[PDB]
Amino acid sequence: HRRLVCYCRLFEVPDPNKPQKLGLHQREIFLFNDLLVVTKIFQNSVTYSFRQSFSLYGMQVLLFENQYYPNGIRLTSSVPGADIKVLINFNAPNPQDRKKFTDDLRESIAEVQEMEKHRIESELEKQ
Amino acid sequence: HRRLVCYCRLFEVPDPNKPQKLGLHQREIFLFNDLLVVTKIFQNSVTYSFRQSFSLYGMQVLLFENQYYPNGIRLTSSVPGADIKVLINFNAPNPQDRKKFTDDLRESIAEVQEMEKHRIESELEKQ
Repeated sequence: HRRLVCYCRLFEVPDPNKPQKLGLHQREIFLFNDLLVVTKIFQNSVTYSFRQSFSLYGMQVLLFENQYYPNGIRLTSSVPGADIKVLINFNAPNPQDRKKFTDDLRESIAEVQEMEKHRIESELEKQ
Repeated sequence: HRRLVCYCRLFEVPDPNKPQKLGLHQREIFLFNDLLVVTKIFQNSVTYSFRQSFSLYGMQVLLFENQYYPNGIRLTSSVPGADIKVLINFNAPNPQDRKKFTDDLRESIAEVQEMEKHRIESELEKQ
C-alpha cells in the first residue's frame, strides 16, 4: 500500500558550485510515503526513460543557497558503519516549493525510520 | 504549467476477452490536466523504464465489465477523418477507484478539448 505524498518539479544540479542554464535538468519528482522517484519531464509515445529511485531509509536533507542556486536541496544517505553518500542535489523554482517538499520529505523519512526500527527490533525479539 | 489530477494504480489488460493472473501488468497511472502517463510499478536504483504517454485530445472512455475483468476501462482515440484506435484497456482494483479515475479523466479530457477548440478557432481568426 503505497501513497503519493507530493508531486512537484525540481531542477537537478550535478555541481552546486558551477552555474548552469536556467531550466536545465528539469525533473518530475514523485515523493511517496516510502520512496522518492526522480525522472525526466513528460512530453504521446512509448519511450524508455531514465528513473532514479531513492530509499528514504537514512536519507538526510540539507537546505542550501548560493549565488547560482538560491533554493538548494542536498540529499545524502547516512547509515551506521558507512561513508555518507551524496545522492542528488536539486534547486527548487521558489522557496514555497522548497519548504513544502522538504517538509513532506522529512516527515516521510521519519515514517520510514520508525517502520524500519519496529521491523529491526521485531526480528531481534524472534531470536 | 502542468498539474497532477489523479495518481492511482491499474492493471493493464492486453486482451479483455482472455483471463490473466491476478496482479499482472500493474501500472502506476499519472493523470495530469493535459496528459495521461502509464508506467511500470516502482521498486533504489537508476533504471531505464518503459513509459506510455497519451494525449487527452480525442480520448474516449468506455466502462466495461465481464467475468474476467469486473472493473474495465477501455480508452480509445477518436478524431475527425481517422479510424478510431484502441489505446489501452485497464482493470481497476475496485469500482470506487474506477468511478473516481474515469471521472477525473473525462473532466480533464473536456478541459483539453476546450483549450484546443479555442486554439484552433483562434488560428483561423488570424487568417
